[PDB]
Amino acid sequence: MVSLPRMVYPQPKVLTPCRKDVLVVTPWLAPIVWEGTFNIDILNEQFRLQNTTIGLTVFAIKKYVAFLKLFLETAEKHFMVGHRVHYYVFTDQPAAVPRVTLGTGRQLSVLEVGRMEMISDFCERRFLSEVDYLVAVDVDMEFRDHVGVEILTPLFGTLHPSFYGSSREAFTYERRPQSQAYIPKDEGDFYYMGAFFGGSVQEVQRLTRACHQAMMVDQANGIEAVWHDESHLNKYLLRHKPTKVLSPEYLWDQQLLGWPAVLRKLRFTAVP
Amino acid sequence: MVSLPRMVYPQPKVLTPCRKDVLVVTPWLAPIVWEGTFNIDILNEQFRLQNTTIGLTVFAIKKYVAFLKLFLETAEKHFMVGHRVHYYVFTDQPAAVPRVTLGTGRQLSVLEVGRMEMISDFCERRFLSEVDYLVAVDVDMEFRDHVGVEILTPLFGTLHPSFYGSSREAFTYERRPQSQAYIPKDEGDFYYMGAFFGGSVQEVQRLTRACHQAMMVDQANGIEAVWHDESHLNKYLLRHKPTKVLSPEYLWDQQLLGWPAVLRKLRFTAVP
Repeated sequence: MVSLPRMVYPQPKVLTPCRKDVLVVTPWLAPIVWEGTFNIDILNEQFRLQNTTIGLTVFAIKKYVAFLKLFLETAEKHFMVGHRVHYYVFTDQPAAVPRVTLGTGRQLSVLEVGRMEMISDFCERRFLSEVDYLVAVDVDMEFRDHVGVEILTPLFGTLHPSFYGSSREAFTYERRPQSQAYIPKDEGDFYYMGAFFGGSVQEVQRLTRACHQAMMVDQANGIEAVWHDESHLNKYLLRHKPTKVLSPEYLWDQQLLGWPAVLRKLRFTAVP
Repeated sequence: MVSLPRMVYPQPKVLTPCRKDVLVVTPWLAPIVWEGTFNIDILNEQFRLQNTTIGLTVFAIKKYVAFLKLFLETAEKHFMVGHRVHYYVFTDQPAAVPRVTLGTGRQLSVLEVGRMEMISDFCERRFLSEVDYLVAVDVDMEFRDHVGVEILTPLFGTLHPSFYGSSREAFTYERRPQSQAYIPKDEGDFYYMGAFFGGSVQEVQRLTRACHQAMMVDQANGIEAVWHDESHLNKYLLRHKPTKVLSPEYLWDQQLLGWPAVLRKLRFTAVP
């Protein structure tokens, strides 16, 4: 709504593509986010002028509480820096949550538990009032480079690092027709990983509510989808196309997959 | 909101870009629409499921009423075919509007006049109720190929065919600091043409209301911007970035500019 200020930056040239090596837009005209496709300064302005608050939801259960210190400390270094961030840590051990020092405008809530349910059901009203966007990630990860407002959009998925070069026949979708998550062999755009997705609060409540109900249906029929909540996420994102797709720069494992030349940055990676 | 049906189409491959010759995304992550970037079948489904109505506004004044027959007849062949379309023809000669036969779900209103004002002021309430998107074009044009729902977005501009290969210093922006349309030599992404823009009703009313007020201010100071309403449009789109940019496939003149290889389709062109 509100007008951008004067800014100086390099002229985008229509006859010089920045990336020639990768697909940067999906067939339904959603950006695929790769280094070199965005000007972070333009994007930071747009989102700052809107006073954007980003929620990051993370689950730290049993032994996984050991990963929170490095998770949060690297998040403070690299995640949405300059913007308002609210961390929601779902844990069974509230007293084992490390004391991490947070930048200004950043806050942390510890929520005790006894996942798709948790985001959609219990914390329905709360998320609606406190944040503009919600991002859900796994805790056994660390930020290594910039992850910012370029990712933000009504609904996004992230390309699974094992499958970005594969044919759809190789994707590990649910292949049993009796599951709600069933996808035939001739369907599918991408294989999305369940460890990094988000969007606006409304699109995430919708997504998690849909996956939760479909998992309940599978449960009544005594069937469990091959990759659990990831299988249902892939089904949802097939039928409701994400408005941005994150490249595997946003979800990598260097130990297992090295560092191919297509990745100019490794932003968010598995912990040894 | 509503779910897409099963569809069969070629798998988008992340490591095979479709266009390597042109920029297909802006630095603020808006698609630039070129042939080969979109799957029209996916897009037609998304927009049909929403029951989308598109308004096309056109001004046919004095001698320009001579262009309406070819304009409307080629529009019936190529513009948003399969979707609900409402033409609004603003004219000083209602009786000279040709009788053109329209496809099902398509309608035409003739509105008498004595442009940025007309779209923003008089027809404020009307457009809000009747259509989801509004597109404004010049009448001295004809459709030669597909122009469809790929263009639709909250706010779009179109690249001026004379300037898509130019540096920003060459753009014919308003350069006098006394004009509201003033853009310094080191600012500017693109030169947008005033003959083809649109978006959702709300974003267009906003845009035309802003340009109208800025033109009134220039008028009080006895200044008229070098390219009139186009100068102000460029200023608005500098400060409020469009969410899609149309390539010069959507606005060409073959007589003046030929047919370079970058253009795989000429969709909407000047009349000899």
